Amino acid sequence: ALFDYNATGDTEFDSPAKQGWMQDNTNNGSGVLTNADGMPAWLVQGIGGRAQWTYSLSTNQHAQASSFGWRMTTEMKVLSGGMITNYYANGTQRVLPIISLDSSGNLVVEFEGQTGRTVLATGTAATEYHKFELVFLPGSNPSASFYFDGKLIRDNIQPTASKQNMIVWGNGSSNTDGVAAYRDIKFEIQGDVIFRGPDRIPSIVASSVTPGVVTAFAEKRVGGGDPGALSNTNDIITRTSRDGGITWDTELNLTEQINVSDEFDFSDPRPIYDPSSNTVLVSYARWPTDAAQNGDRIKPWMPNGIFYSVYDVASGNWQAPIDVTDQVKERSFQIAGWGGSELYRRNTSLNSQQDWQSNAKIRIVDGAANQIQVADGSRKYVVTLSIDESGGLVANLNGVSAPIILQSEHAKVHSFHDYELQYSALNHTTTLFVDGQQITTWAGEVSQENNIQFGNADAQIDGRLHVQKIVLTQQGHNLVEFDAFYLAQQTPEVEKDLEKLGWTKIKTGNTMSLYGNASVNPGPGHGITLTRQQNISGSQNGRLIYPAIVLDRFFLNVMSIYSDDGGSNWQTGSTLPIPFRWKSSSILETLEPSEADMVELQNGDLLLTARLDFNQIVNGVNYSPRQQFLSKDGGITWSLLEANNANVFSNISTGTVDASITRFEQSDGSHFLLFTNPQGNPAGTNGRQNLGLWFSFDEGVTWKGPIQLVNGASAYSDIYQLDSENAIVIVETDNSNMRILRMPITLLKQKLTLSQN
Ligand SMILES: [Ca+2]
Ligand SMILES: [Ca+2]
Repeated sequence: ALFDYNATGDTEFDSPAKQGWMQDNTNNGSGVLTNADGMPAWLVQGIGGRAQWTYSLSTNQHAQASSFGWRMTTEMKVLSGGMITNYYANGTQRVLPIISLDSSGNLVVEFEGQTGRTVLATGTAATEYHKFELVFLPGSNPSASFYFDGKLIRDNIQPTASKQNMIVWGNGSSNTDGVAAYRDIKFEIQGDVIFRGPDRIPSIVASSVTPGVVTAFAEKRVGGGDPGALSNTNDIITRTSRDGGITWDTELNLTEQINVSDEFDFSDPRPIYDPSSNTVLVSYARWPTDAAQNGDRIKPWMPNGIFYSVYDVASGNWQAPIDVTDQVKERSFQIAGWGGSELYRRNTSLNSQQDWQSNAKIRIVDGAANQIQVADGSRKYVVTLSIDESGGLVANLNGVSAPIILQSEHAKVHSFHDYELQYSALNHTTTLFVDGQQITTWAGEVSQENNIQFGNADAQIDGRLHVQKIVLTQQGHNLVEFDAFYLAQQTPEVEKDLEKLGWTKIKTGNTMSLYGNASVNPGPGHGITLTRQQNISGSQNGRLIYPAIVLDRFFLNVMSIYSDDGGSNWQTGSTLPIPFRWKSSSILETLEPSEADMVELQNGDLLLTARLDFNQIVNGVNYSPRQQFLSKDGGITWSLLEANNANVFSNISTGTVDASITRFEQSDGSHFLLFTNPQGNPAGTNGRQNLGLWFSFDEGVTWKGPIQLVNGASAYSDIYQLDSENAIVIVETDNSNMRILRMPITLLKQKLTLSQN
């Protein structure tokens, strides 16, 4: 909440007594509107009496002040004298900087109960107007810092005693003369609640093109609780604030339109701000009101999906939501030949002296020895697909010795591709066609196998493959035809068990195979738009991107869902590489990266923070409750940042929670990242208390100590640069209520950059 005064120029209303303040003078002590050379302001005249303006707050207001903090900002001109007292006080302590001119005319500072005197300016600057800032950070061991003109003067100001309770400005001594023109005075009590519990899961972003427009989101949870409860209906909500986050328009439910009968639950509003059209693009997930992610009760045949809504910042209108599940929710039969070998065979009766046609739509997620095999009694044709240590798709054909680069662009390296095999009886050979691309021709080994076969061969070679369709035709008739895409999405009634459908499952060691994708969830915070992709291979500038959560069936992981199209068309990248281990038969041990956030780094690389959801230790190697991953290709594939997990943040909370990360861009040119997360009430604990904020000046290699932002409940949070000096912050606190913080990153940064001895 704000409390200020300012020189409007007009008569009647430029009086602090108009702008809500109180008069508190003693004889001769006067005030008056001055406008020196067009400089409108309130002149305080503490000649032979005190002239000072007060303002009185409520108990709850001071509590809020103690919980989330405050900041005081004064733009004034000290004309003469001393005991210029601009400060705040609550019934038990105050912070009192005394602004005055020394016998030598220089403007100087001194703090109550604090040894030392500091010259602010000298010469004729000493009577110039200046910016004066008092900044208070809540803590068990609190403090405040004082800034003069964006520089930091004193820090660690220990609060002293009083029983005075109010905000005050002017000359506070009756016996000490002081004269000053105040062009502006601002008092801000931090966290105004914008969204109330049990609504949860906020995110936020700001316009850079229309300075001041901020857009916040959360989940309207009617009944409270995570999506999937028969006892709730969750929707998405927003609030915009055209003034930096001071006031906010009415709460808008973007979803009720979409969910007529409240048959669905929506979740995870992940918006992205797009500078070219100057729009917010929010993406969020839908689930049926009775099943979702939790307990993995969500099935590929329920209404899980992803939808977006576009907000026109220029005219403040919203466009009805658009569904894009199709483009981003894969439907396929999936085979994970990790620590196992899994194969599906269909015995066929192909007349090998006559022609035949083979078609399979396959996608290689990772590894090798995933393969397709046609055998017509006499001979065998085998295409072994595998991914390079360079991240390229390669093909080993049978009998052949030389592998064939199949794809270089990482994006194509992990996308679907129609592999065709054309058999010519005539000259007794076949040819390979990857999406119209005639590759090679060859005559595989001789056998007595009359087969159509696919899967992962070696039990000692890990690979994973996803099938969508398989067909085999001879002389104008389809012998075999399997469409995973179609069945995946079918209700249990529709028979999809390969075995029962005709195939022979052949598997050694442990594997896992499933139909389609159970659900996609965009994620908690905000998304970005990439701008440093020019020297990155195959990525582009203007890419809209965000790390979504995929639930295959049982295990959760994260992938990118992006748009090089500006947003009309969407893509999907590979999943995070996780270390796996079978503790026993049918007992798998891996991580499950969930709530995730990314920042585009200076060189173009992508930096991701992900929360580790069910089990964080694999092979005795502990993974904190959080891990970082890096992508050097625009978010197509990632690589784990070994030993870049929770521990990277001193004093972070050992609990598992959602955090946030962003880029902060200084007008002067410099930049860095801002990172939010709770700390726990005592030294790095498992508790959602005292949200902190780390920075990183070296591009996420390291981070610098958590500066505390809150004293109390701190949960999910999201941060985004408001303007050149500010970062607005949105968190969950008491009873999950979501509060707003307007941080001055430019000033706070300084509490970390100085070296003293
Ligand atoms: Ca529900
Ligand atoms: Ca987040």
